[PDB]
Amino acid sequence: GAPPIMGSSVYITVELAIAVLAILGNVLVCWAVWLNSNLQNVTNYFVVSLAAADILVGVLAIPFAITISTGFCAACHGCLFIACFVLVLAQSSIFSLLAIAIDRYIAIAIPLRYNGLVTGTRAAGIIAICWVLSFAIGLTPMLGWNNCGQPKEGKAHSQGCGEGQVACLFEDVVPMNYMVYFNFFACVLVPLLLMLGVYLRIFAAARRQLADLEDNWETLNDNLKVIEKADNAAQVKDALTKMRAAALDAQKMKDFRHGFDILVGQIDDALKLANEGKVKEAQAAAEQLKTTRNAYIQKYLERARSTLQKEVHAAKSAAIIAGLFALCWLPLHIINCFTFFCPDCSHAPLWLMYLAIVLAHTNSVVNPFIYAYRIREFRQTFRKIIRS
Ligand SMILES: CC(C)CCC[C@@H](C)[C@H]1CC[C@H]2[C@@H]3CC=C4C[C@@H](O)CC[C@]4(C)[C@H]3CC[C@]12C
Ligand SMILES: CC(C)CCC[C@@H](C)[C@H]1CC[C@H]2[C@@H]3CC=C4C[C@@H](O)CC[C@]4(C)[C@H]3CC[C@]12C
Ligand SMILES: CC(C)CCC[C@@H](C)[C@H]1CC[C@H]2[C@@H]3CC=C4C[C@@H](O)CC[C@]4(C)[C@H]3CC[C@]12C
Ligand SMILES: CCCCCCCC/C=C/CCCCCCCC(=O)OCC(O)CO
Ligand SMILES: CCCCCCCC/C=C\CCCCCCCC(=O)OCC(O)CO
Ligand SMILES: Cc1cc(-c2nnc(N)nc2-c2ccc(F)cc2)cc(Cl)n1
Ligand SMILES: CCCCCCCC/C=C\CCCCCCCC(=O)O
Ligand SMILES: CCCCCCCC/C=C\CCCCCCCC(=O)O
Ligand code: NA
Repeated sequence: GAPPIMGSSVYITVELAIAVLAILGNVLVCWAVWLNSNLQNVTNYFVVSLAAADILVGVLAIPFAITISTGFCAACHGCLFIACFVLVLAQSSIFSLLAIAIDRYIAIAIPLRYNGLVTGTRAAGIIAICWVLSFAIGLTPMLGWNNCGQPKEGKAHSQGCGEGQVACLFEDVVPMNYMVYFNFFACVLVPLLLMLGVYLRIFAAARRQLADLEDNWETLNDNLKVIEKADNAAQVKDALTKMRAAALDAQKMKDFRHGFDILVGQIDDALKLANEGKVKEAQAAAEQLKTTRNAYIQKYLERARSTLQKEVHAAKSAAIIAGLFALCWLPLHIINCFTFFCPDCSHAPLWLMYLAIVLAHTNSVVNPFIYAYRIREFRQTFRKIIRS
C-alpha cells in the first residue's frame, strides 16, 4: 500500500489546475457580457449564471473536494455541507441549461412575441428562483435525509475523531438512495431528457420553417410558368389566386414591405385583367412579377434563410454545452447506480472515483472555449479584453 499522500498529491494538483482554469475562463465570460452590449440579452444572462456556478466550482467546490479526500474529522452536519455544496452548483447549472434551451425554443417558435414575453427583468427573477431551488435541492440532505444518525464509529475512532465527529467522506454521510433516486433520476436525468425534447422541437421547428420558405418560393416560380403557358383567362386566374395567397403567407421592414406591396399589387393588376377575359394582357402583366421577384422577393428569401441558419447554429452551440455537461457528470452518476443497485459488485476503485470527480470538474473549464470557437461576438470580445 503506497503512501496515500502520493496519490493524493496527483489528484490535488490536478484539481487545483482545474480550479485556476475554471475561474479564469468563466470570469472572462462574465467580463465579456458586462462590457459588450451586443452580448447583453436574456440568453447570455443564463450563460452568466452558468459561468457563476463554474466560478464557484473553482473557488469553493474544488477546495471542498480536496478537503473531503483527506477524510478529516468533522461534525457530521459540517461534513454534510461541504459534501453537498457541489450538488447546489450542479443543480444550478442544470436549471440554467434548461432555461437556455427554452429561450431558444421561444425565439424560433414564436419570434414575433419573443421580446414581449422574454425580458431581462423576468430572466433575472427566474435566475434568482432557480438558485434558491438549487440550494433547496442540493442541501436536502441537511434537512434530515442523511446518515448522521448512524455514524461509522469504528472509522471515527481509528482516526481519533472527537465526540459527535465522523470521518468526513461523501458516501458515509450522503445517502445513496438520495443520490440515485432523488438527485440523479429526478433532478438530473429528467431535466436533461426534457432538454433533449426541447432541442428536438427546436431543430424540427427550424427544418419546417426552412421548408415553408422553399415551398413558397417554389409556388411562386411554378405558378409563373403556368400563367405563361395558359390558354384561357380562367387558368391565369387560378394560378394568380394561389400566388396572392402565397405572397401574403410569405409576407407574414420598409424595403421589405414595399417589395411585397409591389408584388401583391402586380398580382391584383393581372387578376383584374384575367377576370375581364383579357388573357394576353394578363400574361404580360404577370411577366412583370419576375422583375419584382429578382429585385425584392429573392433577397427576402435569402435573408430569411440566413437568419434561420444562424438560429440553428446558435441552438447547436447551446446543445453542445448541454451535451458536454451530461458527458462530464454521467460517469459519477453511473458509478453511484452500480454502488447502489449492485451490492454484490465490488465498489468502483478509488482511482476511478478520483477520475470521475476530475472529469465532472473539467466541465467548468470547457464552456468558455465553446463560446470562443462557436460565437463570433464572444471571441472578438475575448480578444479585446486580453489584448488591452
Ligand atoms: C462567503 C464564503 C467565502 C464563505 C465560505 C465559508 C465556508 C468555507 C465554511 C462555512 C461553513 C464551514 C463548515 C462548518 C462546519 C464544519 C464542521 C467542523 O467540524 C469542521 C469544518 C466545517 C466542515 C466547516 C468548513 C468550512 C465551511 C464550509
Ligand atoms: C458517459 C459515458 C462516458 C459512459 C460512461 C461509462 C462508465 C462510467 C462505466 C462503463 C463501465 C463501468 C464499470 C464496469 C464495471 C464495474 C465493476 C463494478 O464492480 C464496479 C463498477 C464498475 C467499475 C463500472 C463503473 C462505471 C463504468 C466505468
Ligand atoms: C442518460 C442515459 C445514458 C440514461 C442513463 C442510463 C443509466 C440509468 C443506466 C445505464 C447502465 C445501467 C446499469 C447497468 C448495469 C447494472 C448492473 C446491475 O447489477 C444493477 C443495475 C446497473 C447498475 C444499471 C443501473 C442503471 C444504469 C446506470
Ligand atoms: C440574481 C442573483 C441570484 C442570487 C440569489 C441567490 C440566493 C441563494 C440563497 C439561498 C438561501 C436559501 C437556501 C435554502 C435551502 C435550505 C437548506 C439549509 O440551508 O440548511 C443548512 C442548515 O442550517 C442545516 O444546519
Ligand atoms: C476570494 C474568494 C473567497 C474565498 C472562499 C473561501 C475558500 C475556502 C477554502 C477552503 C475550504 C476548506 C475548509 C475546510 C478545512 C477543514 C479542515 C479542518 O477543519 O480540520 C480541523 C479538524 O477538526 C479535523 O481534525
Ligand atoms: C466533493 C465531491 C464528491 C463527489 C462524489 N463522491 N462520491 C460519490 N459516491 N458520489 C459523488 C457525486 C456524484 C454525482 C454528483 F452530481 C455529485 C457528487 C463528486 C464531486 Cl464532483 N465532488
Ligand atoms: C480565490 C480564493 C480561493 C480559496 C483558496 C483555497 C485553496 C485551498 C485548497 C484546499 C484546502 C484543503 C484543506 C485540507 C484539509 C485538512 C487536511 C486534514 O485535516 O487532515
Ligand atoms: C426541494 C423542493 C422545492 C420545493 C418547491 C416549492 C416552493 C417553490 C414554489 C414555487 C416557486 C415559484 C416562484 C414564483 C414567484 C412569484 C413571482 C411573481 O410574483 O410574479
Ligand atoms: Na457547471
